Amino acid sequence: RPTFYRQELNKTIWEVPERYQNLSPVGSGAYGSVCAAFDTKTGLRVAVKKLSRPFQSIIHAKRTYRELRLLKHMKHENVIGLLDVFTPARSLEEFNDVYLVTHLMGADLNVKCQKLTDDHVQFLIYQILRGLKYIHSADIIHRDLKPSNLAVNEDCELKILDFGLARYVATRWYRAPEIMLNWMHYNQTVDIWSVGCIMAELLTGRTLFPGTDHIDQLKLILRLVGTPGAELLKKISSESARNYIQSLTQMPKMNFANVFIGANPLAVDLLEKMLVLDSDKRITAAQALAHAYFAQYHDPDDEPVADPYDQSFESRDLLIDEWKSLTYDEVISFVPPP
Ligand SMILES: Cc1ccc(C(=O)NC2CC2)cc1NC(=O)c1ccc(-c2ccccc2Cl)s1
Repeated sequence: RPTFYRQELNKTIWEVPERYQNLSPVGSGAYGSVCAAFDTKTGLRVAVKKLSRPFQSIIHAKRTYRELRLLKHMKHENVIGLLDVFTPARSLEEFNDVYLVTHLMGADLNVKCQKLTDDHVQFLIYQILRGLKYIHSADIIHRDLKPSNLAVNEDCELKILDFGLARYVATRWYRAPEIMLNWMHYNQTVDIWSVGCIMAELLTGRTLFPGTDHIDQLKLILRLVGTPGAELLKKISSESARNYIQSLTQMPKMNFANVFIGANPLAVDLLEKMLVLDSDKRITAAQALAHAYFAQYHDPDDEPVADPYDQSFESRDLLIDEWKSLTYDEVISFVPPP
């Protein structure tokens, strides 16, 4: 067992191995606070997250297990990877805290100075889609993809954070309209809608759909893509969602070439394919990687998929101590990457 040391950060005690030095709070992460740290074993700058009350509720205990299982499985260059997982607990009976360690990277994609050049956008979006192809192949979706959960280093290398966890006092600028309207006729291309929103913002320097509330958000989306057509309306099972759509003014679809003036025509074409209201017609991550916009980056021989991922726990209703014991087993069996 390594030697641990205690300190107070964010009005709570952090107890970590001596290996992690100079803990500095860098704000909140998903379900916990994150500290930047120096890993003395590897010489790498890392992000250490202390999960908040991981086993103090059934929802928390199951999400703790969900997150650790996800992190232990996902092994891809454009997907955040688990460098370490630890607990100061010496036994299952004392197991109450979970800490997770990943690369820090340095910044996220989220005040703005300027637009990004076309090659910079190609590289960033390519990396996002390459990471999404991998995540989606494990039957995992982000569901809350946005600039703040895209971690980038000084060389513009990118890793997706906080996927597989999500399922009106906040802006939902990158959310697919089908998740917002609870249709709930949706698939993995909800993340492709978010990619489209991000790409558009990187190219123009402006938020594509900066809705002031849930109502205004949909209004801005429909102003660009047009109101749902007859083919799409037929596929909506929800009476509540269908009623909402009809109550809105009929908007024509805008030609994106007139919205993204001066942009690479191939970027405009890809945006048209990503920002389709009908999720059955929206481009997939794998299809988007093959689009001519990424000709300089695309390599079909190096866009890997995930190994089969056992997610059967998702259907289970277990007690807090059962989720805790399963999580503990995962912590003790963890093998760090080379
Ligand atoms: C430490 C950690 C643990 C789990 C997950 C995660 O993605 N979990 C779900 C997949 C299952 C992400 C992180 N990293 C982080 O949360 C951060 C890395 C870099 C961060 C950062 C901090 C400050 C400023 C900019 C950045 Cl990118 S935050």
